[PDB]
Amino acid sequence: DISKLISRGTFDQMLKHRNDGACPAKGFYTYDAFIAAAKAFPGFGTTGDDATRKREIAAFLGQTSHETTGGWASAPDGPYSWGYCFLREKNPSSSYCSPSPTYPCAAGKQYYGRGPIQLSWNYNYGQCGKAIGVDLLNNPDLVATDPVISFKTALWFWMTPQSPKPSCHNVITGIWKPSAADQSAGRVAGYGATTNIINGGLECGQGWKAQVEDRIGFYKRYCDIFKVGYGNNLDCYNQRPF
Amino acid sequence: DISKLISRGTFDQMLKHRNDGACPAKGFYTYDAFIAAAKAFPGFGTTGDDATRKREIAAFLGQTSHETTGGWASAPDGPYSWGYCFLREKNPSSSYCSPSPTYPCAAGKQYYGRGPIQLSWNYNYGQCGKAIGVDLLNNPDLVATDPVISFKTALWFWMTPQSPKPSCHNVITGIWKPSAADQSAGRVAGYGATTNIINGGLECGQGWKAQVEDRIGFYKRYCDIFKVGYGNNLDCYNQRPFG
Ligand SMILES: [Cl-]
Ligand SMILES: [Cl-]
Repeated sequence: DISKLISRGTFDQMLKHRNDGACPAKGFYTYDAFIAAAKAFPGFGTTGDDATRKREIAAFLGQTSHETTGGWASAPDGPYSWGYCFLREKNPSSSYCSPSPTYPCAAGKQYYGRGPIQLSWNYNYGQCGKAIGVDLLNNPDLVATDPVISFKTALWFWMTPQSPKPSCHNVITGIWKPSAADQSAGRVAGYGATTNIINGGLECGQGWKAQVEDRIGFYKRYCDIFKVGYGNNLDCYNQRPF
Repeated sequence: DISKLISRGTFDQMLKHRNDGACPAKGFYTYDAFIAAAKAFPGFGTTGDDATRKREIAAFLGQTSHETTGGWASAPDGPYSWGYCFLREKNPSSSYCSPSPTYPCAAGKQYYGRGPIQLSWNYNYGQCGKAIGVDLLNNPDLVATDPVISFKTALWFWMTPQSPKPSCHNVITGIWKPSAADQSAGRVAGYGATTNIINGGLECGQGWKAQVEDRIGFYKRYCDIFKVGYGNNLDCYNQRPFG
């Protein structure tokens, strides 16, 4: 299991500011919870050669670090050391409720971003909770109050295809092979295509974005600590959204 | 005008951490821009008795401080000293485009929160822009690149009724008189009803909410610095949201 690819020491070096006084997530996102959650997701950081497995862990930690970042350009240790600072979306302007018989909503509950992937929407709390055997639809704040559940929501997101979108897993491990349509659309395997799965609509195929550069900075720093190459196609500026 | 009521020194004391290294808005929000923007909205901080004018300025700065706060519980000088830390919505989940004949969404543009009230949605950039003579529908990021336009969007929001919502201005000055329906819904004049106008659907009538307590914490600190009372009905925990 991934414990022997990423030690407690490596995890704490990567996420070295998450326990800062100014981080609302201080003490929450533990190495023990990450390792436990990973055991619940067969193939996570155990798919492919050693370099691919480390790139998967760096890609997952890089994208989730961006979603939760407390960084700023002049921050101590630089902006790519401030991952996992936040638990909950800042200043949500919606309840993130899209009602259906398929995807119900709970009275008074708000499905704003929580945990490492900033899991949002009644439908994702619903599907994820079903997959991990916890009722997140009626207890969505468990994603911000239970660290193993928190990580499982992010790993669930990472590991779960949402057609037409492949899983971030299948992309970063090279299991995903682009279709004729993807090729024509400039959608190519690598870290960029994980940005496309995560927030392509707002971030991809529209040229340079500060948010995409932030995603890449975390990924490169974590790859550097693992002593692995980044692979190719790190940005999605020239990829059509899935 | 309001520069007599709120000095540069008072403004900077209220917003004493906005220029700290960790605040993305550092250097952007100026006293001069606030005072300039306030001149485009007559009545703002010049409606009612002296204490009511100070409460209006404290309420406006308190609500906008919440929308842009960098505060945390252990923050230097307390969490209610960290207003105006942010300029743009963090990690927006949406482009905030509702296709409209009146307010067509502009190519590659995003209507995420900007400036002191975190103005959002093509239709609000459109209506606000029309009112202050700026094409914010096609140039939304002006709300984050010009400090006077930035303050004007927030003061536009503060001063503009959106029936059934009264203006925050009319609520805090006591011009707004609750209807029979408002009274049985617990909607009464004071700071709480400004929270209800601003985000009542998500924040009000649901018992305690951290975001409401934060809005009140800023308002009270600003009233303390002005040496004025808070008035009544500071929370909306037991107010039904306005339509
Ligand atoms: Cl396509
Ligand atoms: Cl009602």
